[PDB]
Amino acid sequence: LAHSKMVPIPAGVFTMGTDDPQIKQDGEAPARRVTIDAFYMDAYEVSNTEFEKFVNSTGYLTEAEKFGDSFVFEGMLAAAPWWLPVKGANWRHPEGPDSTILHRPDHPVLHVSWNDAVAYCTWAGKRLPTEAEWEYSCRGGLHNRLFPWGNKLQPKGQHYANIWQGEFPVTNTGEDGFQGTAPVDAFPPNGYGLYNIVGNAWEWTSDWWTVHHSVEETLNPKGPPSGKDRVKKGGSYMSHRSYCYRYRCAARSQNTPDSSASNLGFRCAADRLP
Ligand SMILES: *[C@@H]1O[C@H](CO)[C@@H](O[C@@H]2O[C@H](CO)[C@@H](O)[C@H](O)[C@H]2NC(C)=O)[C@H](O)[C@H]1NC(C)=O
Ligand SMILES: [Ca+2]
Ligand SMILES: [Ca+2]
Repeated sequence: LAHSKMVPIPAGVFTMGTDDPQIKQDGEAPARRVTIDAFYMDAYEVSNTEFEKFVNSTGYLTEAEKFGDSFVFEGMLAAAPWWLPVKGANWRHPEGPDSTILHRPDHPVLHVSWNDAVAYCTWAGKRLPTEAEWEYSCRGGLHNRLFPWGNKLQPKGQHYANIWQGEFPVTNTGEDGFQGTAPVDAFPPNGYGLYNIVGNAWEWTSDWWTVHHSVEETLNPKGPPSGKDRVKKGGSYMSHRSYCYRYRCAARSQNTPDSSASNLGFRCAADRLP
């Protein structure tokens, strides 16, 4: 196991967003050409084991631990009836006080806020990726595709990501092999060697959230200078075509920085190898 390895993301230009937005409210449009300098990205979502090394080293108490609760999806026991703020739900206790991470050391860390994610990444000699870096990397060297691997959800009849199958939220069939999270090294890599960049856990980025984008070409953009929500990307094991069609690289959503949930995690990036 080497679940803190990073891969080199090459310098390049890419089309961020899409002129065929599927969730227009989220500012997926307009497509815009963005130049990204070479940098490093974590191959994997940060896992429970890796986060635990952080907490062991620093003594860090996460915001959900300090608040005393976090959001859990009802199906595994609000912004929807199926989101419940559960007392004692946190990264070590992902469905509440009588759940554990002991049997899932290699799954992505959950119930970490934007601040928690910044603390970890900076501890690791790293940082969060910008939205642009995140999306460029998600796209894995392909131009204007829906998904990291292309435009078919199940290429060659194979599942390529951990999302929802069945009738959301009543029934998750587990067709893809996982109802909740999967190990961070599950499913094929994209063309840059990244795992689970769509699906599994949502992923925090550094950017403040806006839905207002210029078509202007930009270089290593950092997003808007102010805001109230930070940008998350890539969707989760809860995502489905019918309600949360956000397991696309162009997709995007947001939460306040002190937010945490049973489907939200992160990975880090770095300018140089730490
Ligand atoms: C985080 O630190 C804990 C506490 O030391 C580690 O768990 C203990 O590790 C020692 C030394 O290997 C074992 O002998 C004990 O049996 C462990 N205690 C428990 C509670 O099981 C743990 O390994 C550390 N985690 C990481 C990811 O490094
Ligand atoms: Ca699944
Ligand atoms: Ca993910």
